[PDB]
Parts: sequence; C-alpha cells; structure tokens
Amino acid sequence: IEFYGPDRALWLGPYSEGAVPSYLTGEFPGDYGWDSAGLSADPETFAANRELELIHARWAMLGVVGCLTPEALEKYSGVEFGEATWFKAGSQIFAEGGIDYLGNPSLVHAQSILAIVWSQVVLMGLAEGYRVSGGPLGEATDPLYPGEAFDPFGFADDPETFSELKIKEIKNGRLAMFAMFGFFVQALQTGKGPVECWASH
Amino acid sequence: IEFYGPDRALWLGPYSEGAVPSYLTGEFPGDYGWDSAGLSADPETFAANRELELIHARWAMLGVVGCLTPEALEKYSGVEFGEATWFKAGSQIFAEGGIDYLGNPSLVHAQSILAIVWSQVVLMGLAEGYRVSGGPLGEATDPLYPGEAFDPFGFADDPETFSELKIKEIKNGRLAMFAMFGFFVQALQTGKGPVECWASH
Amino acid sequence: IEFYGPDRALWLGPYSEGAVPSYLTGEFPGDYGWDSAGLSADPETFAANRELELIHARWAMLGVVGCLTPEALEKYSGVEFGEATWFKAGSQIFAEGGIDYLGNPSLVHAQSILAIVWSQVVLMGLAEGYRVSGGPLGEATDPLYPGEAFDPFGFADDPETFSELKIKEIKNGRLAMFAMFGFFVQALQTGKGPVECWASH
Ligand code: CHL
Ligand code: CHL
Ligand code: CHL
Ligand SMILES: CC(=C/C=C/C(C)=C/C=C/C=C(C)/C=C/C=C(\C)C=C=C1C(C)(C)C[C@H](O)C[C@@]1(C)O)/C=C/[C@@]12O[C@]1(C)C[C@@H](O)CC2(C)C
Ligand SMILES: CC1=C[C@H](O)CC(C)(C)[C@H]1/C=C/C(C)=C/C=C/C(C)=C/C=C/C=C(C)/C=C/C=C(\CO)C(=O)CC1=C(C)C[C@@H](O)CC1(C)C
Ligand SMILES: CC1=C[C@H](O)CC(C)(C)[C@H]1/C=C/C(C)=C/C=C/C(C)=C/C=C/C=C(C)/C=C/C=C(\CO)C(=O)CC1=C(C)C[C@@H](O)CC1(C)C
Ligand SMILES: CC1=C[C@H](O)CC(C)(C)[C@H]1/C=C/C(C)=C/C=C/C(C)=C/C=C/C=C(C)/C=C/C=C(\CO)C(=O)CC1=C(C)C[C@@H](O)CC1(C)C
Repeated sequence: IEFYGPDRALWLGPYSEGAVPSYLTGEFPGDYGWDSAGLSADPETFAANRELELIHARWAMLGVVGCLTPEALEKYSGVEFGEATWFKAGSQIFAEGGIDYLGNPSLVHAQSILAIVWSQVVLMGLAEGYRVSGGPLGEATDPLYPGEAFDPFGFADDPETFSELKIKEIKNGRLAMFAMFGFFVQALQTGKGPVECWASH
Repeated sequence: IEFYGPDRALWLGPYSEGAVPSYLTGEFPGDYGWDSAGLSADPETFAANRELELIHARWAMLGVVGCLTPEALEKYSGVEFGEATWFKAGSQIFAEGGIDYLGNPSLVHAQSILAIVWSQVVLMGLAEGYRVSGGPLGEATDPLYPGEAFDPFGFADDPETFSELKIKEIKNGRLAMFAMFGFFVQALQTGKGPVECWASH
Repeated sequence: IEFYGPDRALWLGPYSEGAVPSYLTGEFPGDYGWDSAGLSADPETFAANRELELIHARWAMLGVVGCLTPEALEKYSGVEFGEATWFKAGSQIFAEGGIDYLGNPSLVHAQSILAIVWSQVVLMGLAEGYRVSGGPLGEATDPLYPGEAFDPFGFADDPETFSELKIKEIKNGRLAMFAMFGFFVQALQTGKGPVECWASH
C-alpha cells in the first residue's frame, strides 16, 4: 500500500481521521500519524526525535539478534557458554576463567572488566564522534543515511527502492524495539531467557 | 471569583506576578498560570497537553469512586467481596470461584482472565476510536466536549454555565488525580487501603 | 579559552562540528552546544530549562557540601552525631533524643518531625514566592541574577568579570549535580557514605 503522502497507512486504521496531527504529512519514513502527546510539534525537535528513533531502532535490532543467538546456540547446537542468558552474560567477567567466545579458551579469553570498559569507551567515543561529524570512512552527509562506505552493495541507488527500504528499516526497527522491551519486562518478571520462555510456551 | 482572563486566580496566590508564562492568558479552563517547565509553550503541544490532562482527570475521578466504593461497602454495608481492596481486587480472577460482582455467584461470575482481557481490548479499542473520530453516538466535533449524546440533560446549553462547569470539571479532576497519586503512594508504602488508612487515622 | 560566541568550547571536542544545534549560539553561560534531544528548540522552553538548570545546580552545590561536612567531621574531627551519614541523617528525628546539632543537646535539640515540616513549608514557600516575584530583599530584576542584596560584596560589578563568574558558577554547579547523582547511585548500590567510600578506595 501507500506509506508516503496524504493517502498513507495510519496508526488507528479506519478510526485515524482525527488522530493525525497537522505537522505529520507523510514526508518521512514511518509516518503513521501517531503523535498524541505533541512531542514533535517543533520541526527541529521532530528531526532530533527521528534521529533518536532510528538510532534506538538499529541498536535494538542488533540487540535482539545478539540476545537470541547465544542462548539458541547453547540450547540446540550444543555450544557451551559460561552464561548464555542475555541478562546474565555480563557476569561471566567476574567468574573464574573469564569470558571465552563460543566457550573456547583459545578465543578472546578476556579476564579484566576494566580493560573491556576502557577499550569500549575509547572505541565507541571515537565511532560516535565520527558518526556525528567527519570520520575516515566519509563525512556526515546525512545524520542517518551516509550511504557511501556504509552502503557498499548499492541497495540505495534507486530513490524509489531507497524510500521502500527506509520504510522497511523503520518498521523492522520498531518491531525490534518492541521485542527488546518485551525481553526486558520478561526478564524482570519471570527471570527466564526469551528462548526458554518460548520453549515453555 | 474570576477564573478567566487577566484577573483570574493564580497558582502562587499573591506571589504569582512573575510566575505566569506569557502564553498562558486565561483562555482555557483551569488556567492558573502554572507552567514552569515550559512544556506547553508550543500551542499544539499545549492543546495536546490539555486533552491529555482532561482525559487523565476523568479517568482519575472514575478511579477514585471505583476504588472507594467496594471497600466502603465491605466495611460498613456488610457486603462480602473476595478482595475488596483496590490494589488486590485484580487477583480475584486467579482465586477459585472467580470474580463475583457484589460477591454473588448469580452475577458476572468470571473465571477466565484471557476472555476479560480480550473483551476489554476490543471494546475499549472501539470506544477510543469513536472518541478520536466519528462513532455511532455522534462525530467528534470537539476532542473533549462532544455534548450531543454525552450531554443529554442539557447542562451545557448556557455558555456562561458551560464555562463555570468546565472550571468545576477541571478542578474536581485535578483533585481526583492528586487523590489517586496519594492512593498509589499509600498502597506502595503502607500496604493498606484508603478506607482502612482513613479509619486508623 | 573562549566560552561565548561562535568560537567557544563544545561538548564533543574536535568532533562537535555536526553536534551543535542552530539555536545554541553561545549567548548564555554553559553553552557547549549539547542539546541532542531537541528539548530547548523553543526559546521560551530554553529559558525555562536554563532557570531549572541553575536552580538545580545551586541546590546541588549546597547538597554536596552539606552531605560531605558532617560525615567528615565525625570521621576526623571527632564530633559525635546521631547519624552522620547523609542518607541516614533524616531518621534521627525518630530516634530518642532527637536531632542535636553537632551532637550537643544545648543546640537545636529538635524532637518533632511535624513542627520541622510545617516550619519548612511556611519558610520555603515564602522564600520561593519572594524569589519568583518581589520580596523584602528587592524585587525580581532577574530570574537568576538579582544581585543587589544577593551580591553584597560586588563581585558582579564588572560585566566581563560577571560573564566569567557566570561560566564558573554553571560549571561548578554541573559538576556538583554530577557528584550528587554519583552520591545517589553509590548510596543505592553499596549503602555506604561518600567519605567512607573514598576512604575504602
Ligand atoms: C531489516 C533491517 C534493515 C533494513 C531494511 C535497512 C535498510 C537500509 N539501511 Mg539500515 N537497514 C536495516 C538494519 C540496519 N541498518 C543499520 C545501519 C545502517 C547504516 C549505517 C546505513 C544503513 C543504510 C540502509 C539502506 C540501504 C539498504 C540496506 O541496507 O538494506 C538492508 C538489507 C537487509 C536488511 C538484508 C538483510 C541483512 C541481514 C541478514 C544482515 C544480518 C547481520 C548480522 C545480524 C550481524 C550484523 C552486525 C553489525 C555490527 C554489522 C536502507 C534504507 C545505508 C543508507 O541509508 O545509505 C543511503 C547506511 O548508510 N543502515 C543497522 C545498524 C548496524 C541495522 C541493524 O540494526
Ligand atoms: C465533578 C465532576 C464533573 C463535572 C463538573 C463535569 C462537567 C462537565 N462535563 Mg464532564 N464533568 C465531570 C466528570 C466527568 N465528565 C466525564 C465525561 C464527560 C463527557 C463525555 C462530556 C462531559 C461534559 C460535561 C459538561 C456538561 C455538564 C455536566 O456534565 O455536569 C456534571 C454534573 C455533575 C458532576 C453532577 C454530579 C454527577 C455525579 C453524582 C455522577 C456519579 C456517577 C457515578 C460515579 C458512576 C459513573 C459511571 C460512568 C462510567 C458513567 C461539563 C463541562 C459534556 C460536554 O462538555 O458537553 C459539551 C460531554 O460531552 N463530561 C467523565 C468521565 C465519565 C467524568 C467523570 O470522571
Ligand atoms: C562556585 C560556586 C559559585 C559561583 C562561582 C557563583 C557565582 C556567581 N553567583 Mg552564585 N555562584 C556559586 C554558587 C552559588 N550561587 C548561589 C546563589 C546566588 C545568588 C542568589 C546570586 C548569585 C550571584 C552570583 C554572582 C556573583 C559572584 C559570586 O557570587 O562569586 C562566587 C564566589 C565564590 C564561589 C567564592 C567561594 C565562596 C564559598 C567558599 C562559600 C561557601 C559557603 C558555604 C558552603 C555555606 C553556604 C550556605 C548558603 C545557604 C549561603 C556570580 C555569577 C549573584 C548575581 O548573579 O548577581 C548579579 C546573585 O544574586 N549566586 C548559590 C545558592 C546558595 C550557590 C551555591 O550553591
Ligand atoms: C557494538 C559493536 C561495536 C563495535 C564497535 C567497533 C568495532 C568499533 C570500532 C571502532 C574503531 C575505531 C574508532 C578505529 C579507528 C581507526 C583510526 C582512527 C585509524 C587511523 C588513522 C591513523 C591512526 C593512522 C592516524 C591518521 O592521522 C588517520 C587515520 C584514519 O589514517 C560491536 C559489537 C559486536 O562485537 C560484539 C560486541 C560481539 C560480536 O559477537 C557481535 C558484534 C556486533 C560484531
Ligand atoms: C510514538 C509516540 C507517540 C506519542 O505522541 C508519544 C509516545 C507514546 C511517547 C511515543 C511512543 C514511544 C515509544 C513507543 C517508545 C518506546 C521505545 C522503546 C521500547 C525503545 C527500546 C529500545 C531498545 C534498545 C535500544 C535495546 C538495545 C539493546 C541492546 C543494544 O544493542 C543489547 O541488547 C545489547 C546486549 C546484547 C546484544 C547481549 C546481552 O547479553 C548484553 C547487552 C549489552 C544487553
Ligand atoms: C502542571 C505542571 C506544570 C509544570 O510546568 C510542569 C509539571 C510540574 C510537570 C506539571 C504538573 C504535572 C502534574 C502535577 C502531574 C500529575 C499527574 C497525576 C498525579 C496524574 C494521575 C492520574 C491518575 C489516574 C488517571 C488514575 C486512574 C485510576 C483508575 C482508572 O479509572 C482506576 O483506579 C481503575 C481501577 C479501579 C477503579 C478499581 C481497582 O481495583 C482497579 C483499577 C483498574 C486500578
Ligand atoms: C544537557 C542535555 C542534553 C540533551 O539534549 C538531553 C539531556 C541528555 C537529557 C540533557 C542532560 C541532562 C542531564 C545530564 C541531567 C542531569 C541532572 C542531574 C544529575 C541533576 C541533579 C540534581 C541534584 C540535586 C538538585 C541535589 C540536591 C541535593 C540536596 C539539596 O540541597 C541535598 O543533598 C540536601 C540534603 C543534605 C545536604 C543533607 C542530607 O542529610 C539530607 C538532604 C536533604 C538530602
């Protein structure tokens, strides 16, 4: 169907005639007309919120995949991890033997949390500074879509395909954020991993 | 006294000369000049906040009445409920015998939480969709005051009486929201119902 | 260095070219170009946020000093307090003997929490009303800098020195807010006072 312009899909379905704010016109990906708290009435605040949403969504997709993969590997493939549960995997650094990637001592075999934290601080600070402005992989032509070195396979060369892929990215990312919130609440309530919860249901 | 225009009541009393933002001019009900975080400086955000406040206030009035009525009935009138305390009344669905209205098995006698949740989802979704736009009880001429089928006794026919009733509604609703927050904090801290807390004090 | 105008210090250092919003131009103290959520895009909301930040910062500086002083006095100077830890000092009013200033019964020797609360309500309400508008120590020339009776030593007479002192005040206040957040998190996690935590590390 349509995901742009005035004939797009809306968040309340057939009951969304009086639910769409005026400043939401279908210009940007993911516009379902859902701003009922008026948090994006300011155009600059709207742009900041769009960037925040896309960054949160990409992090959430990565987090869903990385929270599911080791638990599923332990359950089925037989790979042994110190703590394969996503909300317990941070405590392996304090257990004796450290964090062994895929359970193999010959791999990373990290033993100090301080070195991990400092390396992450330096590397992530540099990477985020590059994302905001400049960087050796190209400059920040777009805050969200700098597809020169970050689009090396050329999926975004066609503008219509680019718009469709933007819609797909925002939808998958919103689903991943919803799934991550579900993971957080399930971990808080039941104390079981998502794979184990799925198996027991 | 006066609750509209430039000579209205203000939230700091005689010390509110420098406390009223410029965009608050006494045009809408409940305007005491209290916006110190600047959350309603944008007119569209102000309208959204007004709608949110009125909806929260009506829900809070209903919640105060519904949280007080069963406990008071159990304490004095002698009516027997499974769990008459407001923050324990949700767990009656898991107790054997289910939820009996007024404690009578011949009444609702619900035992499945899933059916209750699904019926509530369908009915409340339809009702909220009607409230936002359209609906078989008239269309949404006003987001907050669609008084054609929802004002059948004609209390809002006189504009001056309508303004006074709007002021009364917003004030009672703010008081009910304050009372509901008090209920939440008292339940969290002491673990006793509002009626029992009142009796013991 | 420079803390005003377009050649000022910025929050991302050499990577802050694309990190500074347009509405942040170096006109106000503490402008490092850090508004990534777009919460201050509206100028009136920006002014409200500036007032909130400065008030929070002054309260945080006072809180750091007042949370460190009694614990350090007990540890080193030998002064005896009922509860010298900052997050336990509120419970001395319920212990027998009350709250003795510097541990001396001849001092305040308060016994009732209700009188303390009522006196604080009256005095702080009057003082905050004076701060917002009017007051017997001068009227509110500036929401944040009413330096007539509140600047009696005349440190703010020179405009350039006034700007430098504003920068120093906002920086020390932000550091104190960061320290107070650290105090809160350390108290929540370890249950030990900042002085004791410093000694054991
Ligand atoms: C389904 C998810 C998804 C979709 C549809 C898109 C879609 C898009 N992205 Mg986006 N992204 C997605 C996830 C993510 N993106 C990014 C990061 C970026 C960047 C930095 C850039 C884009 C760009 C683009 C565009 C180019 C076409 C493309 O990449 O097709 C997406 C193709 C697929 C989804 C095919 C399926 C691949 C999948 C099986 C890979 C699995 C990998 C593993 C999970 C491991 C990944 C580890 C990480 C660290 C690399 C298009 C709008 C570029 C752009 O806009 O250029 C103009 C651009 O510069 N994306 C992250 C964070 C790492 C994502 C994951 O969370
Ligand atoms: C003190 C409370 C209160 C007051 C003063 C008003 C005042 C007003 N409302 Mg509002 N409302 C109030 C509570 C509520 N209203 C609504 C929902 C609406 C709607 C949908 C509409 C109004 C409208 C109106 C206007 C017409 C006059 C009127 O209703 O007089 C209020 C009369 C009284 C308060 C008299 C006392 C009645 C009380 C004893 C009833 C008790 C009932 C039980 C608690 C059970 C209720 C169960 C629920 C589910 C129905 C006026 C501005 C109409 C409007 O603006 O038309 C232009 C309109 O369309 N109100 C809800 C949510 C259910 C409330 C409760 O929380
Ligand atoms: C390092 C902290 C700090 C700095 C640099 C400034 C700087 C400034 N303040 Mg600000 N303030 C500071 C903390 C605080 N101020 C205030 C409250 C005000 C007011 C109400 C006013 C100012 C004004 C001024 C200006 C005049 C110059 C001045 O006071 O020099 C600051 C000098 C120093 C920091 C020297 C060091 C003093 C220090 C050792 C004192 C320690 C005292 C104890 C902790 C006990 C304090 C108890 C409290 C209750 C009084 C300037 C912009 C005035 C203005 O803008 O006029 C135009 C004005 O009206 N400030 C509070 C809340 C109590 C603070 C503490 O948290
Ligand atoms: C989230 C995440 C982030 C990774 C960030 C990285 C890698 C940053 C690198 C960040 C790397 C950085 C900043 C590199 C920087 C290199 C630079 C500056 C090189 C250079 C130079 C110099 C020095 C010669 C100097 C010259 O003047 C300029 C220039 C340019 O010539 C990784 C997650 C996962 O790795 C886990 C944790 C577990 C896995 O199972 C799954 C995945 C997803 C792979
Ligand atoms: C729209 C709208 C309109 C109205 O007007 C107002 C409104 C209603 C407010 C508004 C609505 C707003 C809504 C719905 C907001 C909801 C937002 C949500 C749920 C965001 C969730 C974000 C979640 C994220 C980033 C998760 C990242 C996880 C990672 C990192 O990648 C790891 O898992 C990393 C990881 C892995 C992979 C392995 C583990 O072992 C260890 C760790 C480190 C945890
Ligand atoms: C103004 C202002 C200015 C500044 O500039 C910035 C600022 C300071 C931020 C700002 C101030 C903002 C303020 C003060 C905000 C405070 C808001 C509050 C407290 C809102 C409270 C809302 C409460 C509600 C909806 C309660 C509903 C309860 C129900 C549902 O009806 C039931 O009880 C239902 C129920 C019943 C009846 C029986 C039970 O058994 C079961 C359940 C289901 C629970
Ligand atoms: C910038 C920015 C940009 C982006 O775009 C968006 C963004 C990221 C959101 C945004 C960033 C925002 C940030 C970082 C916000 C953080 C704010 C913080 C940490 C504020 C902390 C405030 C702390 C205060 C007032 C503490 C007062 C303590 C007192 C009272 O004086 C006592 O201790 C009093 C006391 C004493 C002294 C003795 C004890 O015994 C008893 C008690 C009563 C406790």
